[PDB]
Amino acid sequence: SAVPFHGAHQAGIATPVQDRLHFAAFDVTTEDRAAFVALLKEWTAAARRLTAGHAVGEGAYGGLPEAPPDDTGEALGLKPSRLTLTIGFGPSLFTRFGLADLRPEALADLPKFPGDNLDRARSGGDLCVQACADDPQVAVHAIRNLARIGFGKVVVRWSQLGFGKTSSTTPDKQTPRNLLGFKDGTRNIAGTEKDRLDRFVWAAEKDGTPWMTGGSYLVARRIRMHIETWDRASLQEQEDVFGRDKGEGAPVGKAKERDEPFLKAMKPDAHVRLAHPDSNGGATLLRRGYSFTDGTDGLGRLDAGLFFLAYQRDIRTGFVPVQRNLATDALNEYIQHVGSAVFAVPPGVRDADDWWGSTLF
Amino acid sequence: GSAVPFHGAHQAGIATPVQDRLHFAAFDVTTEDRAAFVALLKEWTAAARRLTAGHAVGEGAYGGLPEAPPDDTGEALGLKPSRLTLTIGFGPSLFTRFGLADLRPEALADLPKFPGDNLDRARSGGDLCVQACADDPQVAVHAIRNLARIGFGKVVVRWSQLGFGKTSSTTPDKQTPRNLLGFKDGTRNIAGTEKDRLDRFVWAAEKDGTPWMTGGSYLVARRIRMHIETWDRASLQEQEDVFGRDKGEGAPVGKAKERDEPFLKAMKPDAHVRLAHPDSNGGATLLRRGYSFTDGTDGLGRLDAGLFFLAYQRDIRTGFVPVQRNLATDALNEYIQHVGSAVFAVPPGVRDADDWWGSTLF
Ligand code: HEM
Ligand code: HEM
Repeated sequence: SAVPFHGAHQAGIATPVQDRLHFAAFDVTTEDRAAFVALLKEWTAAARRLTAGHAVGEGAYGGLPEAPPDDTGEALGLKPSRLTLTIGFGPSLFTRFGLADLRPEALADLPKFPGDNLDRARSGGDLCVQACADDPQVAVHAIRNLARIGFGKVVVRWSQLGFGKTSSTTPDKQTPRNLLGFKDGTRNIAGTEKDRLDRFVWAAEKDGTPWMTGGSYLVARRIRMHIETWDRASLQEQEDVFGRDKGEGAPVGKAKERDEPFLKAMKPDAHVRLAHPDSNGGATLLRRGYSFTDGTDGLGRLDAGLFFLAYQRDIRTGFVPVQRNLATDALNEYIQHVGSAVFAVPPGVRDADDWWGSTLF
Repeated sequence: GSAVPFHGAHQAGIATPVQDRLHFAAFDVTTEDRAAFVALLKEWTAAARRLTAGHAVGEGAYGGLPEAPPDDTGEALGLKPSRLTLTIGFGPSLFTRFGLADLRPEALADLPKFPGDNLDRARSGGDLCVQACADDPQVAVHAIRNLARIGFGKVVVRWSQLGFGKTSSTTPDKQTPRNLLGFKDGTRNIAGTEKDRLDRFVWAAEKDGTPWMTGGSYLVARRIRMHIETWDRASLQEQEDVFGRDKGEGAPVGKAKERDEPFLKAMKPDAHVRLAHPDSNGGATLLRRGYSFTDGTDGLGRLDAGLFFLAYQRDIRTGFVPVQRNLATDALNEYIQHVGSAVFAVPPGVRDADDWWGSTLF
């Protein structure tokens, strides 16, 4: 029902994947380092309250009638709902407060990729807060109240709601399906694999940026799907695009979902074949994305897709090589990357006296 | 995660307990052939019988001929019914087609202009709607997508709205949810058990004038933006004064418990509850069934929030209209703006496996 907030790492990376997401990117409006550190301490205090299911500050009610309540109160009577709050720092943060020389080399700018159609307004950001929870209202209340506490020092640049499984009805051992109808997450880094997390996910001291030890690097891509076009493709076209069948999710030529793929039996530009670590010099990612459906655009079409989130030890050796190899993905016919951001996710809050970003500031 | 029965005298999705998630879509008709449109309705009813039971539509999501697109798009495979309901409604503009003019109900009244209205015509109106409600948002999206797919060439989606969480209740024995202003929403609604109150206030009767609508209801949808920056800097007392209930318990002002009956004379003259209460409105009573929404930022550094308000009633002219007219002086108006609007006639229920949506009209 709750996920511990303190740790060597921030929660919400290797911890069990919750049903819902509210991702927000913030821009910083203050030039004052001290004022920003002050806000980081205030946010951390609020995150401790929120992730334990408590109201922020002195509560949603019961205070002085002539003061506004410390907490906006729409999460009253709800449970912690496995809420995790994960903060990250964008490269543009490091142009402020004199931090230019503290930017990790692993926090690399993404190249432009063939087919990119990035909306400037829904890309970038000085920092982000990833709020995951099984109840969407818990997640929204967290973002709503952190933005309020930070008003004057940060504004919300863009925000994305997402959903995965609904746990109260779907088995825990069942792979969820993306909105193309295919199981998603079969061959992924699991939070139980401590050795693969150390190798592929967590920043280490010898990687070159000490304040980032125990952190990770996050890539966010908002990927629209062309739903109506996908849905007119033959069942055989859809399965050819991925290299797995739609019903079971088994790699072509095998019968069970978790059978290891034979890549030579897949089409040369199949998505699994091009994404697999064997085709990328061993490059392996922790995917932790969520589906989205925002409504319908001006042409009647479903505004829906995958809010892709990948964690890795170094952007230069994780996301970049794999996405580069997708240049000829048969999937590119049906998707468009329309938003993008990268963030350095600092190490965990170690105890009650620690705070978000203490190793950097 | 069980199924809600699809057949009945009335459509499910109204007196039914309010499910966690909403996906509501409005459709414009693009065919002149009434025979084709009836065929659509029959095919949509068949799909909905599968969908509400947790089955894939048509011949399924896989296993068919490799070279054909599958009948069902597949993303609900292995999910339970999740209490899915599908409720269809007919807009006033529909009756300009297929020779239906003489059949448009009197109780399908167009809404007048209300003060403060800033309505977007792109997210308003619609020849018909489908309200998909479920506890699993993938289940709801899958149902809308597959209905639209089946209707390609005969209908198109005009506008849609997802509600990420409910702000209404038809089950007073369960916890009342809160809206994004932080107040419980749904305390004094109509309960799906109050059969006599639903007959009097919700279900259309034969005597009312339009025989094909007997057993149906009428739907008012209003998309309402909330000024959360303005709200969130108001004092606790201002917020409580605006509604007439306290924030914590949600009790009428002066009383201890959420479900104690309000004493209206103790509320401000412009309090929302005081002005909305049936006693202030000649007995006018509504079934509220709305959902909260957030659609990103506003581009100005703030979250965008609102309430997708849905009211069912026996007659728009004696339900939503008089109550909304009485909210002209509502203190809540300082914090909200109506920006989308639509009315629909919700026909009677699909009686059995041989019946179909709209059969009593067509
Ligand atoms: C709409 C966008 C995408 C969809 C629908 C999608 C879907 C899938 C599916 C169905 C699988 C097979 C099941 C699984 O192992 O999870 C898969 C595998 C994978 N995908 Fe994607 N994908 C998308 C974009 C991306 C992107 C942008 C990347 C990285 C840049 C990526 C990297 C991977 C990786 C590493 C695997 C595991 C391959 C393996 O080791 O077998 N995917 N994806
Ligand atoms: C964002 C817009 C609105 C918000 C936040 C809101 C909120 C509330 C709240 C907090 C209550 C008290 C608890 C309850 O009994 O449900 C309430 C009651 C009520 N509201 Fe609203 N409301 C909104 C719009 C409307 C509109 C547009 C109407 C009708 C046109 C309406 C009609 C009513 C009615 C009939 C009651 C029950 C009063 C009673 O019988 O005691 N509300 N509303």
